[PDB]
Amino acid sequence: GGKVQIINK
Amino acid sequence: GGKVQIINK
Amino acid sequence: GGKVQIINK
Amino acid sequence: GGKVQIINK
Amino acid sequence: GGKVQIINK
Amino acid sequence: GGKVQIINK
Amino acid sequence: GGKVQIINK
Amino acid sequence: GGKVQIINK
Amino acid sequence: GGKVQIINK
Amino acid sequence: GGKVQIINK
Amino acid sequence: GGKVQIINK
Amino acid sequence: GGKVQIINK
Amino acid sequence: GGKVQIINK
Amino acid sequence: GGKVQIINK
Amino acid sequence: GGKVQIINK
Amino acid sequence: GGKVQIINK
Amino acid sequence: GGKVQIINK
Amino acid sequence: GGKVQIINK
Amino acid sequence: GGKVQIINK
Amino acid sequence: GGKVQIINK
Amino acid sequence: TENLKHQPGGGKVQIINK
Amino acid sequence: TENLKHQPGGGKVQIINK
Amino acid sequence: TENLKHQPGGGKVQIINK
Amino acid sequence: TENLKHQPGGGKVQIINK
Amino acid sequence: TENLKHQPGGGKVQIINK
Amino acid sequence: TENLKHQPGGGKVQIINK
Amino acid sequence: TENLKHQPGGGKVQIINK
Amino acid sequence: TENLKHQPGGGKVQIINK
Amino acid sequence: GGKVQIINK
Amino acid sequence: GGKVQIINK
Amino acid sequence: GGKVQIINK
Amino acid sequence: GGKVQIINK
Amino acid sequence: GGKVQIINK
Amino acid sequence: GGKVQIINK
Amino acid sequence: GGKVQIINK
Amino acid sequence: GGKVQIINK
Amino acid sequence: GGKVQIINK
Amino acid sequence: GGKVQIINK
Amino acid sequence: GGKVQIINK
Amino acid sequence: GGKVQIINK
Amino acid sequence: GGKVQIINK
Amino acid sequence: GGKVQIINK
Amino acid sequence: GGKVQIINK
Amino acid sequence: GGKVQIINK
Amino acid sequence: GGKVQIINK
Amino acid sequence: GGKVQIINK
Amino acid sequence: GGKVQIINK
Amino acid sequence: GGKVQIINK
Repeated sequence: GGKVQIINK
Repeated sequence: GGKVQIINK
Repeated sequence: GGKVQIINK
Repeated sequence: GGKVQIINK
Repeated sequence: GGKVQIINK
Repeated sequence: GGKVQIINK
Repeated sequence: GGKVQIINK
Repeated sequence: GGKVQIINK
Repeated sequence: GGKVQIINK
Repeated sequence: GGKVQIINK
Repeated sequence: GGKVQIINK
Repeated sequence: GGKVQIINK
Repeated sequence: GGKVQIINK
Repeated sequence: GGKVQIINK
Repeated sequence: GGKVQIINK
Repeated sequence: GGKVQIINK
Repeated sequence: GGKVQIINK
Repeated sequence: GGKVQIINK
Repeated sequence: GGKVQIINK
Repeated sequence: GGKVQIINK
Repeated sequence: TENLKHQPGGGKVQIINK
Repeated sequence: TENLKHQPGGGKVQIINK
Repeated sequence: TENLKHQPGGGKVQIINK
Repeated sequence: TENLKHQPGGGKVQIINK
Repeated sequence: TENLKHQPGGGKVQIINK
Repeated sequence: TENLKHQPGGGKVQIINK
Repeated sequence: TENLKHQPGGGKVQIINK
Repeated sequence: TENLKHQPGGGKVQIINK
Repeated sequence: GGKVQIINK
Repeated sequence: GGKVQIINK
Repeated sequence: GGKVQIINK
Repeated sequence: GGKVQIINK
Repeated sequence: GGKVQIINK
Repeated sequence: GGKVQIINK
Repeated sequence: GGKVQIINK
Repeated sequence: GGKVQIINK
Repeated sequence: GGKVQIINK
Repeated sequence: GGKVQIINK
Repeated sequence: GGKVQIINK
Repeated sequence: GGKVQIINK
Repeated sequence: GGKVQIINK
Repeated sequence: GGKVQIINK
Repeated sequence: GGKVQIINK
Repeated sequence: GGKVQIINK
Repeated sequence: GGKVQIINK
Repeated sequence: GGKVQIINK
Repeated sequence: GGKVQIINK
Repeated sequence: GGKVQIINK
C-alpha cells in the first residue's frame, strides 16, 4: 500500500 | 497499509 | 494499518 | 491500527 | 490564531 | 491564521 | 493563512 | 494563502 | 554561534 | 552560543 | 555562524 | 557562515 | 567544542 | 566543551 | 568546533 | 570547523 | 507478523 | 511477514 | 513477505 | 515478496 | 558423539561520549 | 562424531563521540 | 568427520566522530 | 572428511568523521 | 580515560578420543 | 582517551582422534 | 584518542586423525 | 586520533590425516 | 574401537 | 578403528 | 583404520 | 587406511 | 636461562 | 639463554 | 643465545 | 646467536 | 593383532 | 598384524 | 602386516 | 607387508 | 649436572 | 653439564 | 656442555 | 659445546 | 654376557 | 659379549 | 664382541 | 668384532 519515503534538508 | 517515513532538518 | 514515522529537527 | 512515532527537537 | 491540529492514530 | 493540519494514520 | 494539510497514511 | 496539500499514501 | 534546531509547527 | 532545541508547537 | 535546522511546517 | 538547512513547508 | 547528535533505529 | 545527544531504538 | 549528526536506519 | 551529516538506510 | 526494531552492538 | 529494521554494529 | 532495512557495520 | 534495503560494511 | 560449544553472546563494547 | 563450535556473538566495538 | 566451526559475529568497529 | 570453517562475520571498520 | 579490556583466555578446546 | 582492547587468546581448537 | 584493538590469537585449528 | 587494529593471529588451519 | 596415546609436554 | 600417537612439545 | 604419528617441536 | 608420520620443527 | 615447554591448545 | 618449546594450536 | 622451537598451527 | 625453528601453519 | 609395545633394556 | 614397537637396548 | 618399528641399540 | 622401520645401531 | 628425558616406548 | 632428550620409540 | 636430541625410531 | 640432532629412523 | 650401563647424568 | 654403554650427560 | 658406546653429551 | 662409537657432542 505504498511506501513513500522523503528526505529533505 | 503504507509505510511513510520522513526525515527533514 | 500504516506505520508512519517522522524525524524533523 | 497505525503506529506513528515522531522525533523532533 | 491558526487552528493547529495534528492527529496521530 | 493558517489551518495547519497533519494526520499520521 | 494558507491551509497547509499533509496526510501520511 | 496558498493551499499546500501533500498526501503520502 | 551555536546550533539552533527550532521547529515552528 | 549554546544549542537551543525549541519546538513551538 | 552556527548551523540552524529550522523547519517551518 | 554556517550551514542553514531551513525547510519552509 | 564538541556537539554531536546520533540517531539510529 | 562536550555536548552530545545519542538516541537509538 | 565539532558538530556532527549521524542518522541510519 | 567540523560539521558533517551522514545518512544511510 | 508484526514490526520489530533492534539495535545490537 | 512484517517489516523489520535492524542496526548491528 | 514484508519490507526490511538493515545497516550492518 | 517485499522491499528491502541493506548497507553492509 | 556431539560436542557443541557456543559463544552467541552479544558483543562487548567500550563507549566514550563527552 | 559432531564437534560444533560457535562464535556468532555480535561485534565488539569501541566508540568515541565528542 | 563433522567438525563445524563458526565465527558469523557481526564486525568489530572503532568509531570516532567529533 | 567434514571440516567446515566459517568467518561470515560482517566487516570490521574504523570510522572518522569530524 | 583509560578504558582497558583484555581477553587473554587460554582458548576453548573440544577434544574427542575414540 | 586510551581505549584499549586485546584478544590474545590461546586460540580455539577442536581435535578428533579416531 | 588512542583507540587500540588487538587480535593476536593463537589461531583456530580443527584436526582429524583417523 | 590513533585508531589502531591488529589481526596477527596464528592463522586458521584444518588438517586431516587418514 | 581404536587406540589413542597422547603425550604432550 | 585406527591408532593415534600424538607427541607434541 | 590408519595410523598416525605426529611429532612437532 | 594409510599411514601418516608428520615431523615439524 | 631456562627450559620451557609451553603447549596451548 | 634458554631452551624453549612452545606449541600453540 | 637460546634454542627455540615454536610451532603455531 | 641462537638456533631458531619457527613453524607457523 | 595387539599393538604390542615391549622394551628390553 | 599389530603395530609392534619394541626396543632392545 | 604390522607397522613394526623396533630398535636394536 | 608392514611398513617396517627398524634401526640397528 | 644437566637434564635429560626419554619417551622410550 | 648439558641437556639431551630421546624419542627412541 | 651442549644440547642434543634423537628421534631414533 | 655444541648442538646436534638426529632423525635416524 | 649382558652388560648394560645406562647413565643419565 | 654385550657391552652397551649408553650415557646421556 | 659387541662394543656399543652411545654418548650424547 | 663390533666396535661402534657414536658420540653426539
